[PDB]
Amino acid sequence: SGLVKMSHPSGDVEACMVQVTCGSMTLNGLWLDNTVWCPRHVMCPADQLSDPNYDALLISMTNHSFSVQKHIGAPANLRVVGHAMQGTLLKLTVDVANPSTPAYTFTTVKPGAAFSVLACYNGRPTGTFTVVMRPNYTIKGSFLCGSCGSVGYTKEGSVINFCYMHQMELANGTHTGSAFDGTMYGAFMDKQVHQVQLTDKYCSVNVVAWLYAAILNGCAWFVKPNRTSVVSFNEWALANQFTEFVGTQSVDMLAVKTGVAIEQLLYAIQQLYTGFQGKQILGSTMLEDEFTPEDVNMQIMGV
Amino acid sequence: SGLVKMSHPSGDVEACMVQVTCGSMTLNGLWLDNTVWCPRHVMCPADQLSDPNYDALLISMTNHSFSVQKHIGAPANLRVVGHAMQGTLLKLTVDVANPSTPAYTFTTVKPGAAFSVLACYNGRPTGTFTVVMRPNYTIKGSFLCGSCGSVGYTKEGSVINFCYMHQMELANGTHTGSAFDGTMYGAFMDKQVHQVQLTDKYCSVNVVAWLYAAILNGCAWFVKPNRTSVVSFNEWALANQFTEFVGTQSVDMLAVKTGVAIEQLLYAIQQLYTGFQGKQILGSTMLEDEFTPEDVNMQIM
Ligand SMILES: *[C@H](O)[C@H](C[C@@H]1CCNC1=O)NC(=O)[C@H](CC(C)C)NC(=O)OCc1ccccc1
Ligand SMILES: *[C@H](O)[C@H](C[C@@H]1CCNC1=O)NC(=O)[C@H](CC(C)C)NC(=O)OCc1ccccc1
Repeated sequence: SGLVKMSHPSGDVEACMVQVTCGSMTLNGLWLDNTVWCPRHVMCPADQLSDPNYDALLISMTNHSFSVQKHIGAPANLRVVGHAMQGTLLKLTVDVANPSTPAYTFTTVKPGAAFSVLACYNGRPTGTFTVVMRPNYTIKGSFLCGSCGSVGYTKEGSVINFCYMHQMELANGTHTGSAFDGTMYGAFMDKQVHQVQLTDKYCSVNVVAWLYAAILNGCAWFVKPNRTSVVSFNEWALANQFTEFVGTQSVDMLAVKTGVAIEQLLYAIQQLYTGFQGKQILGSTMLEDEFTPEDVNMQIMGV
Repeated sequence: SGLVKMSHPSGDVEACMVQVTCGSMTLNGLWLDNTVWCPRHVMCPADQLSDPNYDALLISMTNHSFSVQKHIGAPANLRVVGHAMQGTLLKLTVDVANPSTPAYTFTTVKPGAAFSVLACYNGRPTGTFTVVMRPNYTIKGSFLCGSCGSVGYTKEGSVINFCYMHQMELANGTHTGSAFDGTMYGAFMDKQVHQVQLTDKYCSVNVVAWLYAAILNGCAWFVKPNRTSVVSFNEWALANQFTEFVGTQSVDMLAVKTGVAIEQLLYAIQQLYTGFQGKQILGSTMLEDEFTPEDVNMQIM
């Protein structure tokens, strides 16, 4: 198929990762300009994680409660000169600006969108992978104890858009974190209690992109002349655990390159949801929603 | 499952990528110490990729025929002061040693084993992904025009083991390349003609690891008391498009943590191959061979 889970090269972000230690708890931080970001439950005692009072924990801290260390590249112990709490994140101001700060922005990812993750333990990057923000605001990641503060991002040009800081593993095997405005994705809360999670959905726009990728690879058995309008598909999706389809220029590019209209694939999805009739698509017998229209454009067509 | 396709952080390898131009052909090179490695077909004009005489092309090159440029980090134009051909690769000697040269070795990767790929264009890293070397010595990569010289590697502690330099896409969707001794993986030639692709097979050790990943996540409906010896399974495997199983300490670790014997999962594979009978394993109805015993051990400790 030529489609793989492709992450951004992680070098620019590796040079920003630090270890943050507060008392007995230790995890990862992101060092940008004079600021280090990390999850606020690094303040919390390991025997108080269900019902922490983060406001009281904050009050009890000083600048000297925080130990910030960079082990990668040029090592350094960074002097914390200020501390603040924003939602589920701390902002630690340090006396040294990171000389390796890339051009960056902060942004929020939406369901169906993909981003790269740099998994870190004790301030050391250990691996990278890409995930899709699920419609229930979890990601299907690979995170163990000590991974919090691991960072997710996309890149536009030379600009890194940080969009995720890892916080938590849910009862199923999935994961969630905060955007860098400090709000948790999907109104989970960063406390060690059992929380209900929304039910997931198929990302319709991503299924469509994937079927275009099959067509680009010559696999078009599911294509028929029949069509389903976007309006009627979206009414259909609400009754069948799919997100509503919202067209983008990226999808339009796939339609023009293949001669297959979006509505034909929308009709195809309604049929394929009932069953693949034995046959498979790109080696799969189920619908796949982990590739975006941008991924198909980049990887198959170099756009 | 806690299972994703995870590649190594790429920073160390990003600092070693360069762009190598010869004539009107451009692609990527790997700059280690004073050597720049790149695919020899940089010397070949595009109209002649079908049957290149690399002996003659190399003869007609001079040091000045090659331009090597570093775009990432501190940009630099390196003087080529020697050029040599080793199998399907060129080894260019440049006047200055890469000051970012990591600790490294060269190895060859075996079928079933996973490695990370740094995909590059014009010497600029653009993506990273992980692959398993298939039994027919292809990889299911994502490569376009201009990606040759992209590099595959594993990392042991602080040592990078370079094992793959990208060369070509085959008629099906797959890709192959060279080891750093210059030999192509699996009987291919760096000539643009259609060539015989051998048949792929399932990587049984990887199916075994995946079944252990399932057990670890409480999905053990397929486990029975029945056993198939490694010997009997391997005779069966040659008949059914499976690699022969060879145990390792990594698989043994999974057998011990779960208490389920390798020979139980081999019996399971034989039944599962005929069909899952509407059942599911970690969200699939076909066997999965893309995750190694090592992946399962590390990601699901
Ligand atoms: C935060 O560093 C970290 C993330 C977890 C660790 C296990 N896998 C992860 O992704 N650990 C936490 O314990 C997190 C912090 C709460 C105060 C929000 N809590 C959590 O993930 O609870 C679920 C859980 C913990 C340990 C194992 C399995 C699930
Ligand atoms: C080197 O840049 C290139 C990588 C190919 C380009 C398309 N996708 C790839 O992975 N390798 C070649 O172009 C290779 C050169 C031979 C002398 C080894 N030829 C090749 O791969 O032909 C197949 C092909 C070419 C162009 C598009 C699709 C398939």
